[PDB]
Amino acid sequence: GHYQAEAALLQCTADTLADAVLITTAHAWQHQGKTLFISRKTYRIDGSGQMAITVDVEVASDTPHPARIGLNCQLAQVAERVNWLGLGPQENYPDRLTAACFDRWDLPLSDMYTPYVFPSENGLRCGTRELNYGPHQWRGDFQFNISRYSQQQLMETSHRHLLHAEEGTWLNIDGFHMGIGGDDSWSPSVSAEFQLSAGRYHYQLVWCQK
Amino acid sequence: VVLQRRDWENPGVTQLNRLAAHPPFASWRNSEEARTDRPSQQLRSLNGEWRFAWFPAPEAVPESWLECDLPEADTVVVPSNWQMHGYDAPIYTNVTYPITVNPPFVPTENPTGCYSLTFNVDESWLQEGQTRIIFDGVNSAFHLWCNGRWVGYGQDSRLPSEFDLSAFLRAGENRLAVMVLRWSDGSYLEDQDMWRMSGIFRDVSLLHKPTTQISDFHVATRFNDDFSRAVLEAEVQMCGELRDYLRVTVSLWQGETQVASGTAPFGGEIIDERGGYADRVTLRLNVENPKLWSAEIPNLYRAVVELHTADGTLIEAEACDVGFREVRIENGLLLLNGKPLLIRGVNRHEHHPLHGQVMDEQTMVQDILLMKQNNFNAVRCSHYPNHPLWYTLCDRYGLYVVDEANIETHGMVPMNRLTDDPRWLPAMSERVTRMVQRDRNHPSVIIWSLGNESGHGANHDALYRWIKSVDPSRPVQYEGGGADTTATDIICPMYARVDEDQPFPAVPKWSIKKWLSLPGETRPLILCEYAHAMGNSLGGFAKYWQAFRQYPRLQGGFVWDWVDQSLIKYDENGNPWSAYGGDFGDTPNDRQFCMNGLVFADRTPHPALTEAKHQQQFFQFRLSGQTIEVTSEYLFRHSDNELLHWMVALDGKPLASGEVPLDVAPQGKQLIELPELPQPESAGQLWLTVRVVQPNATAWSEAGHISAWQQWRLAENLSVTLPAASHAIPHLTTSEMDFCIELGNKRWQFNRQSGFLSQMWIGDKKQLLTPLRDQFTRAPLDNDIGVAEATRIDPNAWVERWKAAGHYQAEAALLQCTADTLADAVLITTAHAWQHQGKTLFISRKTYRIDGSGQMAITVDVEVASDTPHPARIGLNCQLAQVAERVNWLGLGPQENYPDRLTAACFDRWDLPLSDMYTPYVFPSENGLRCGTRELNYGPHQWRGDFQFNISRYSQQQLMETSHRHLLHAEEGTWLNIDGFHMGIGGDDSWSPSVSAEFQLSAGRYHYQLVWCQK
Ligand SMILES: CC(C)S[C@@H]1O[C@H](CO)[C@H](O)[C@H](O)[C@H]1O
Ligand SMILES: [Mg+2]
Ligand SMILES: [Mg+2]
Ligand code: NA
Ligand code: NA
Ligand code: NA
Ligand code: NA
Ligand code: NA
Repeated sequence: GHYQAEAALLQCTADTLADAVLITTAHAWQHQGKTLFISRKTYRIDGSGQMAITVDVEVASDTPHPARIGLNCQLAQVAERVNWLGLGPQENYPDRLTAACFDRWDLPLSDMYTPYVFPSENGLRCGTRELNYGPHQWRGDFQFNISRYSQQQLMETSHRHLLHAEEGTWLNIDGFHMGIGGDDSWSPSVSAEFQLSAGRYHYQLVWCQK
Repeated sequence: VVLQRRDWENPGVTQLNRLAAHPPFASWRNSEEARTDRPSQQLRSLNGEWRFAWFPAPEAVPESWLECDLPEADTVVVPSNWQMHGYDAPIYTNVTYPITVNPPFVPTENPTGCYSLTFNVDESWLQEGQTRIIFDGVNSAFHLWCNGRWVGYGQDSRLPSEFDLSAFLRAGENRLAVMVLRWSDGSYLEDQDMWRMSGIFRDVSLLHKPTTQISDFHVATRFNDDFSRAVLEAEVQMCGELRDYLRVTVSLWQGETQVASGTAPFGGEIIDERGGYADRVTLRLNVENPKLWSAEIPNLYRAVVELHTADGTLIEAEACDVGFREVRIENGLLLLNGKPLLIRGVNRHEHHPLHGQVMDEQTMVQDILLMKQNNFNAVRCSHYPNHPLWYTLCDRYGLYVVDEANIETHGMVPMNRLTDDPRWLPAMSERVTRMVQRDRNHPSVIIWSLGNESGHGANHDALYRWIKSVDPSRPVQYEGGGADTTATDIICPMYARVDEDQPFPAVPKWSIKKWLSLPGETRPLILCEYAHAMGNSLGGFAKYWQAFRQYPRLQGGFVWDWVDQSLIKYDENGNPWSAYGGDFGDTPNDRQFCMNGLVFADRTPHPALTEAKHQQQFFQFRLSGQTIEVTSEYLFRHSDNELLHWMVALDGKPLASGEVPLDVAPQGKQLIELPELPQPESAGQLWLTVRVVQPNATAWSEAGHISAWQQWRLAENLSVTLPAASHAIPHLTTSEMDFCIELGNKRWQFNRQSGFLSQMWIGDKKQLLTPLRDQFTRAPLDNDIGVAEATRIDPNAWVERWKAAGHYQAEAALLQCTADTLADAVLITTAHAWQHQGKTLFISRKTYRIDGSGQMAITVDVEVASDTPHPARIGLNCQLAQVAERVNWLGLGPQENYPDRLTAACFDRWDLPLSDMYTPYVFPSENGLRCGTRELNYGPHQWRGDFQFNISRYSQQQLMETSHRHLLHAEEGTWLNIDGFHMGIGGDDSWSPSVSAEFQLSAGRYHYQLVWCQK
């Protein structure tokens, strides 16, 4: 039920600190009475206008290891360039990132999408410490992809020529992403060390305007 | 003559007047006594009280000593090492010879043990036949006199030296004088890594043989292809007068049942142009469906060899245990009885903390039972032939033995300097040939070894071929000169790693997986030494066993080693303590390197022994749905003394359990389907534990013995229910110097200058003696330390890297300390930098959240500079004010376990006395860690999270600063170390870094969270 699991809110609080506002949230994803994941977050917005997002995820040990532990949203902005400090410039995944180099990369948005004839998850860049898109900046240690196509649309389209640019830009920022495998393509081929099996995951992001 | 000839400085003289070597003799004059292996009237022990005087050199020994007792002599027990009686110092050196390397010469100051015995001989022994004396082991060389008359001389410390005393003895009282030299030319071939001791350290005996006698016998067993048929072949040689009426009968018995018998007169088949052996005969006995010998089922027959006359008068009988087994290498695999072995082996030195190198039956039995109880099936005699009883015990209890010649020349430069030299071939040959002649009839002996750490020389090639020629029944191995030379049937490296190459010049240690498939290589690979168990070690032991099971030609190895070579010393209070190298004034020495055991010298297990047991299990398990698949790794036996216990528990709370009989054929499978388990009440992780239990007692185990176990995570129910909101609210009291939190009778004190929680109160009582601070270091384990390189200690060693980077000196700089009041909690936020000479090593960022329920949630985020050596641990430490009797935890246990040594540990609720949370390694270090811990309880405290911890009355600082465990003193309160992350311990070897990459703390950023609360 990973594709059908609905978020259930367990907690949502706001606190005022000496120099910041703190939002604390907790969610559970369930399918047929079974809790798959729990997500606990704090958002800390300070006087510099930077939102520090802290995320702790619990994954039920008996659920199939998830494909990613991350956040997504559709941004209103469509900018021409994507600029990042991390592994690049080409698409790279946790078990396919040896060729990528850590540096400052700057590409047109279209280059952040790989036009696989059969549409799928694509365009990820790993080991990224800073992402810049339009007025936004994200900082941390994450994996991301950025395109005009939702995961939902990539999931529902059989050929690439049938894809349509959606309004704005879909951003996927992952603390963790599962390997892609490929030893063969007719059985599970992602090696144990590239499966998301730790049970407890932690990542932190900073969202700001620069 | 004796002082003039200096036979102890001449490698061409290894003995004088010594009798030929042979299998164990008892010279029974009764066949039934021979059959039942009862005592023989013709084999007397001379062990007991002897007279002894120590001298600094053989020149200092008075001539009068030959004729009568020296008044200044003491009465001492023999067998003994004279170092153990305090006459001089035992010396611990590993590689470097304890004497100047100047072969064949030894120091002029050469400790000399003067032994003597006044003993009686029956007149009947002298009126007929031959009376010989047998010295099972004398270290290192000796001259022998009897009644003032010189008899002979002997070398090789580890094989019996026999002399004919018939012409020397008188009826009634006689006196032996034995002059034992500590050093001889023999010493150059005896450079094993062990205490250097000396004396008559094995049994002394008198054997009476008739004049017409069995002088040798060899027993071989050959089989057809399916082992349903065997021929036992016995070659028997006589000495004395040949007469036509002489006969030899060889009978074979299975218990009380005679299986076969054959009689012939003397006279062997034509051998060459000159005829055959008139003084030999070979008997061949047919055996249908023989019960085969193995370590799994040590089936033994008894062979009795009778020398007799035609009319039926017995002259004498000799005898041995026969094991019907075939050892062969075929298609690159070592086979026993047609089946590929998997050697679960250990190296074992003959060591006793009190008696030094003297062995006794009780100790030997204790060792074997402990070995078998821990899933060992094999032992290597490192690095010499053993006390003769060892092989009898291995025959009967079932262990595969590698018999090893007493030749080690480790300290030569280069290592093969003597073994490549034809002048040393004679001395070397005797150590090999006389071992084979003694031990060739033991079924437990399955492999011959040419010695240890003596490079590869042409003398090895000669002696390798000599063995293949005289005994085709057993493979020959030898590790020297690169582990895969022409002198070995088996690739037998020491401390070759699983996946990592160590490409040393000339003698590389390839990864074992890679070694097998090197171009042209076909041989089986069995490590003669691996998993160096020095102190807190056996990290990565699981990695060897995964490879052993996966690769057919990786057929296992021998752990280094069985037992810590510590010795007992006594202080002023007369209290015994465990001593290592240097502790006797011995210098140069190699300190604690004599202690590499899976057990302490008194045979108490180290925690690593349980990891060995688990990894060497003879049953493999898989879980699919509700089905458990049990695979037998036994080659010969069915599981006819086994049942499976299973148990399902929710975070330690038993929910369901049961037992199933195991009926698995060798190498076979059994499917066991678990019944539908009741639905669990609450949130938590269900855990399945299986154990294989032996209901019946055996020769080597007691009823209820657990031989195998495995665990799996079953279903997990994540807690979604919010905790009931506590009405109480904590108050923040701000000072210039302190942030203080109060909740009823509870106070938390945060020092605003240091940035740490400096104190906690429950009413009047202080909780802490030292503040709660980050810790990134550990008291170094032996594996962290390594060895001295030369001009300095090896800079590659972990401890050296940590010291150089300033890890042990790093001082916390406070970057931020702030307090905040929340809706229902107080939040303390801190940041620290650890710096050394301007360099920031670690940054720790923390939040402490204290809520109305009285719980403190600590969140720790650590940055580790990528260019600092990877830290030993990421955690917290403090000294608790309280000392409590019990320690209770939900996590991996019950024994000490580390990230690369935790497979043996089980997840459950464990409760131990506090003293059991400390491992008393003779050389103190970080110890007693337990991993995968979700909850820890100690007195009034409870910690929850996902952490590793140790808890003891010793600080890391004290452990780090103390050379010996007996010098440790319990500090006030209790030191607690709670780690989010702990580096592996390694141990593939203990003289270079050996922690695998996946167990190094190299991620750069680390997160962990704890909840501290009262219980
Ligand atoms: C220290 C190494 C260079 S030699 C190393 O020493 C060990 C110490 O227990 C063992 O004696 C090994 O057999 C030997 O190879
Ligand atoms: Mg000599
Ligand atoms: Mg050595
Ligand atoms: Na698709
Ligand atoms: Na194997
Ligand atoms: Na050693
Ligand atoms: Na059974
Ligand atoms: Na120490």
